[PDB]
Amino acid sequence: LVHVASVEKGRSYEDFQKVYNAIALKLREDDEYDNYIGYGPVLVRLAWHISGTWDKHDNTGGSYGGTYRFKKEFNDPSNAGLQNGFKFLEPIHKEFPWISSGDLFSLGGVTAVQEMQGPKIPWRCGRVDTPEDTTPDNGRLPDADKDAGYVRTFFQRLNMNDREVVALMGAHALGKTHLKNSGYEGPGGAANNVFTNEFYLNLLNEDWKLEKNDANNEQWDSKSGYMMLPTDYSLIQDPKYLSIVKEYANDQDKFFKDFSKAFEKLLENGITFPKDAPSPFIFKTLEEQGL
Ligand code: HEM
Ligand SMILES: CN1C=C(N)C=CC1
Repeated sequence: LVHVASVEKGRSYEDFQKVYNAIALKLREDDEYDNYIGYGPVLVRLAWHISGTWDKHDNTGGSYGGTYRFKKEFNDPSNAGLQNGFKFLEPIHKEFPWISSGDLFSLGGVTAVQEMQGPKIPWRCGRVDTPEDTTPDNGRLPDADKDAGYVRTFFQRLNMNDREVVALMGAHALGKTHLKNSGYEGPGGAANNVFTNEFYLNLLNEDWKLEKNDANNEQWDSKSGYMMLPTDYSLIQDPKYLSIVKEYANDQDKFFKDFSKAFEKLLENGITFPKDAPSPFIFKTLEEQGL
């Protein structure tokens, strides 16, 4: 199965910058969502979950086909709460009907990271909607109750190595867990709608206590009112992961650079870009455009 990127007919960088700008203006407007967090975090999670169904062994899933629009994937228990991000993007798709679903969902995540003062994430267009029968079955996204070995095995299905895993997990500074979505509750830190290396700092510097939550699941809780999933905490239990967590806690710039590469890789897994496709786009923030 090969998925060749095909540029939306006649569209260039400026067209996609307009879609980025619409997303970013709506992010700015809808600032009350989820007790004033805004939609940035859920859009990052959306872009990851539409990408994270990929299987390197047969090229099923991944961001290319935009299959999250189909009920089987939209209703995956692993995706509970992402309907909020889908609803946010609907008026954007209405304004730009020519964009593919996979391009829109992935661009949502890129826009969110940059508008939250994160690193620039290069982004490529050309994902093409595929039919309902190409929707991956549920069960391809990761469980949170597991250990470092599980995390490493899981991410190898996505061709991600240790550094890429640790860098991607830093997105868990953003937003929060919600008991009714996932059976976990709480934020990972204080700055949860600005992109920083706080996840790593908190892992290393907080006084964590293993507790059961109100859904009877184990999570690690700090006196500051932060939480970590067992899979997050595993990054300081595994010696290889711990070394990288320390690196990113010490150097936010290095974290930014590694996250940008890993996040682009995640969103492009499964896609063959023809050698004459456009170079990756780097979108200007609203601030950079005076908008
Ligand atoms: C071992 C891998 C991972 C596991 C087990 C995991 C698990 C979870 C869980 C259980 C939630 C809470 C969902 C809810 O209650 O609303 C969550 C939220 C989140 N996840 Fe992850 N995650 C993983 C990796 C990632 C990656 C790779 C990214 C993106 C780079 C990411 C980005 C986020 C974001 C931004 C949120 C907050 C969403 C919001 O505030 O609505 N996660 N994750
Ligand atoms: C520590 N974590 C924080 C989030 N916001 C989501 C998942 C885990």
